[PDB]
Amino acid sequence: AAQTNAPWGLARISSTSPGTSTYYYDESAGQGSCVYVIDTGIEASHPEFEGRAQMVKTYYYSSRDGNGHGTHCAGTVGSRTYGVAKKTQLFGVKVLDDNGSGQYSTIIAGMDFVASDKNNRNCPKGVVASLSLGGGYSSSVNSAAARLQSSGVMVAVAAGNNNADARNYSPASEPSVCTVGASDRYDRRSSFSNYGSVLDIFGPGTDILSTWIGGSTRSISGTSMATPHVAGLAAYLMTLGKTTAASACRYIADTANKGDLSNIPFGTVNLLAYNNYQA
Ligand SMILES: [Ca+2]
Ligand SMILES: [Ca+2]
Repeated sequence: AAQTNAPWGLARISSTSPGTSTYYYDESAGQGSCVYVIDTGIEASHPEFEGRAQMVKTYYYSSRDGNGHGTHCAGTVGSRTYGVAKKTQLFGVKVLDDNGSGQYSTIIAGMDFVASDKNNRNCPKGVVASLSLGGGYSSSVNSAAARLQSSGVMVAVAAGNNNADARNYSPASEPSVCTVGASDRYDRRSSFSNYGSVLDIFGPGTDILSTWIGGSTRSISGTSMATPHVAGLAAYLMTLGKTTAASACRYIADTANKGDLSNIPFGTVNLLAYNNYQA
């Protein structure tokens, strides 16, 4: 299948070179997989989700996304126009408030919730969790992320936006999950993107168009935007049977575009998410 005039990020992950505008993907499009978006919530009623999104848990007074951030990330995972895996099922877990903030205890609870809740869902092709959040180092947060991964969920987390080594941030610094840096449309490391040896992979993160609350769209930038590209790609590859939750991060790195990015510090991987599609 081919989506013409796609957002640049979608086009980039189906090409060996920058500057193309078509997103090429297999029609299966992540059908039968499930992705938990652990964030500010999801505006499930947005037409772009086509009924494939639902809120399953909130830690605040409402389950509504009053911020927009969660809806944007979910859109990059699996909206019709802006998503990587256009037929995946989306589950929202609201651990962040409408200002985009949350306590580590609540974030941990949200991760343990997903590890349990997945056992109650029909996700025959597998389960992914996308975490576009983080803060300073915390061994308890890292431990929660490791548990979620261990339970059989492909965990993707943002590297963070401090232009620093991700080793000092959580859950970014947990080695067992898939830590995602950001790049821009000219194959440069995004100027804000964290780096370091703990990074596994880069995805598009600068100027990413996706869904927003109030049934709208907007373009924003962050490692928050790169993470759902990788989460969506994992769901997509798991549906095709190419990999499993336990090894998807490794498989994505193995099959990535190598050496394409500029402004990568020595010791950081030069690997850009790529779906290897051939018609
Ligand atoms: Ca290339
Ligand atoms: Ca890792």
